Amino acid sequence: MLMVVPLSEMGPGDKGIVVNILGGHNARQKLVSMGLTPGATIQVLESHPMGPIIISVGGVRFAIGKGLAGRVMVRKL
Amino acid sequence: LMVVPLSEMGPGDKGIVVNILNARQKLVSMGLTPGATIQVLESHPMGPIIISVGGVRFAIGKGLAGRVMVRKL
Amino acid sequence: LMVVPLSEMGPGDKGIVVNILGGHNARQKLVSMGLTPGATIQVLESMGPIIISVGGVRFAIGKGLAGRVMVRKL
Amino acid sequence: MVVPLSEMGPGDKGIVVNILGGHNARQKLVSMGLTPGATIQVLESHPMGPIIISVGGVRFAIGKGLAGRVMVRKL
Amino acid sequence: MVVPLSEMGPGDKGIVVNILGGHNARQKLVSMGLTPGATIQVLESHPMGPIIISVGGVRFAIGKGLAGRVMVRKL
Amino acid sequence: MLMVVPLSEMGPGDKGIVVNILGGHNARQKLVSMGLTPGATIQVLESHPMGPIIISVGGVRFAIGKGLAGRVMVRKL
Amino acid sequence: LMVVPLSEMGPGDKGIVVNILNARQKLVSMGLTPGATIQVLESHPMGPIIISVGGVRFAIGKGLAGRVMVRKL
Amino acid sequence: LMVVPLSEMGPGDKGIVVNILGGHNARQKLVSMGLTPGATIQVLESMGPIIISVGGVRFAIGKGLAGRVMVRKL
Repeated sequence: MLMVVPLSEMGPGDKGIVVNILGGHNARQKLVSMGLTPGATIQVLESHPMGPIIISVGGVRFAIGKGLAGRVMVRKL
Repeated sequence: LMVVPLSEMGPGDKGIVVNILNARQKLVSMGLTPGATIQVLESHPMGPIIISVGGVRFAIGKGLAGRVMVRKL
Repeated sequence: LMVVPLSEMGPGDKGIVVNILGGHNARQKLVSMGLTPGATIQVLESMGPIIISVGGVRFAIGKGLAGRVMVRKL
Repeated sequence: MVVPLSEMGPGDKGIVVNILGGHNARQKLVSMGLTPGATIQVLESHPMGPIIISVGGVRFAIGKGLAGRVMVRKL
Repeated sequence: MVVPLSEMGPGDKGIVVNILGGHNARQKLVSMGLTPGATIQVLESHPMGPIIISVGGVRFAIGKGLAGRVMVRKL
Repeated sequence: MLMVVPLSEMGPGDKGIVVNILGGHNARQKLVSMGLTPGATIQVLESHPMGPIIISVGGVRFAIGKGLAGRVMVRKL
Repeated sequence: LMVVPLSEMGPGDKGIVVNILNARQKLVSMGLTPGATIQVLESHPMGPIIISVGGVRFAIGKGLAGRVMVRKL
Repeated sequence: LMVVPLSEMGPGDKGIVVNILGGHNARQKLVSMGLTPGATIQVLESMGPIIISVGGVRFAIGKGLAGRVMVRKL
């Protein structure tokens, strides 16, 4: 079982590779500015019920909302 | 209620500023301080985000907006 | 436990903005210092203006304009 | 007669007597000549800003928030 | 077949494999999607720059110097 | 004897108040951006033959060339 | 020869970059690194300063230029 | 004690740019990495590009383009 899950479902300590961004144009532009494009590696640093999620991409930290994070499909490493 | 960065909110969305993650004065002077009520009027994905705080309209860059954590109503 | 105008608050007093008096021009002037309903404000000092801190940022405000800010003291 | 620069109107003149804020604020303000002892005249000011000022004969636009960091003795 | 992004021509595609520089450089570059594993296509590039690139379908203009910090495996 | 001298002639440790900027328009605009306008206080922090001079104005440090510094007339404190 | 900040040099002036007093990459990529020869073509008091380094023309902001120490020839 | 193209320099080598070969386009390409006559350059490492440091800033340069930079080794 390969684990392919939305970034919104990943928890502190998880790492993975982005495989797909859901939602075309506006979504891609909102996400690419946090380095979230296919092939980038993400580590989840912190998360709560209610968001936000704190991630690290290429050594840079970002906060992302659970909603937008649902559009990022990640294969866990 | 979800907490999201201001840059991710849509037009029409309202929220309460929770916290800011140097541009501090700049942010405070657009009303963006913990407890304030904001409404997003326009987001470009893109940027700037156009918001209203306390009935006053401001345009904020997407980079800066990404550091404002907002409790979405 | 009172709501008072910011103009009446003393050094060290902390409170929550609950009401801005006096129209769009007043609101436009005050939001430059973070003063909108819900914001937390501390008076640091009061012949001169009041020195306040909002969101960790220090500003000077005249007693005239500060009289338009209703604040619930904490 | 000490006022925040942000509340000075068109035509008002004064001397800067105090700057609030850290190094960051002082650096921004000194780029517009705003340091203790400098003379400032407000040229145009509306609710929303920017304020148009003149310092040492040079014109600058200052935002209303940043102007709220500057205390001036009115002349 | 590893090249600096700054030397890639119009039409060249590749995968970012390394970013040079400190936190500052990484932050600027991640704002344009440039992180290890990302796919980049150069759209226009002249001596002087900026280079026009596309990452994840989004277009960006990158300066020639900053592009010299990005190593890409050409495809 | 009141000491009124160009900033170019002042040495590390000197403090004074700017009294006059020589040269009208272009000079004033170049200098006001370092806080050098009449009434500002300057401290000289470092100087050499050949420049530059390092000053502090309102707690902010600037380097100025000896040539431009010749246009700043200062009353020593 | 005098050492002056680049922002203070006039059109026609040439110099050698001595040293820089974060924008480091930005500066290096306009050729502004110790030992380079620069010519000032235009200064606005004002800004930007227009320079030539190694035969290539750049415009640099007055703030940034004020941190480049140049040995004036 | 030689002048060599940057393309021939090894890890740790330091030198002074003395000549750029190949016209305005070459010069325009190289100045983006600080490479103009007089600049000091260090080679950090050489299937891939050369990694250099100029003015404390790290860049990658292809051996093709690096062949146009004449450098007096220190």
